[PDB]
Amino acid sequence: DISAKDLRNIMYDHLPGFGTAFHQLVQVICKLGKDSNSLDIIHAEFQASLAEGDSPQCALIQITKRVPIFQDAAPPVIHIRSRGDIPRACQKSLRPVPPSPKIDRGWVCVFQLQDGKTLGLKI
Ligand SMILES: Cc1ccc(N2C(=O)C(O)=C(C(=O)c3ccccc3)[C@@H]2c2cc(Br)cs2)cc1C(=O)O
Repeated sequence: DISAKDLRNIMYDHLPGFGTAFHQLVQVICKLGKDSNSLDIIHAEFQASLAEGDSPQCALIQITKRVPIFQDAAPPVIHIRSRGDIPRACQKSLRPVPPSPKIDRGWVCVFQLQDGKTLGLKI
């Protein structure tokens, strides 16, 4: 049975660069997937999408649209100390949080900084 660490590694092995917004999306898909016992269907959708010729980036997005735990779901909140805890390759993807962010519309997560600042990571 696939673990969350295993799934993260499989997905990472298909992504170019490191610490990009897509890497963070893998983290969120894996966390939310573990918590909803859905790692197997997520892995299956990921592989099916690649097998059809989709880019791995499109495969990750398709998961947010096809797997029901992500459908019309709010992005998870992740508490951090400062913007420095976010990878360099994510920095330009950080945005002010809109009123009703949804994962399946590209809002991967919401970082909540110690001093109260809040930033959404957008794909
Ligand atoms: C199954 C799983 C997947 C990923 C993680 N994460 C980590 O251990 C971790 O460090 C995660 C991050 O994405 C992260 C990114 C930047 C700064 C801090 C955390 C990341 C998180 C995803 C979400 Br949604 C909340 S934390 C944790 C778990 C877990 O079981 O604790």
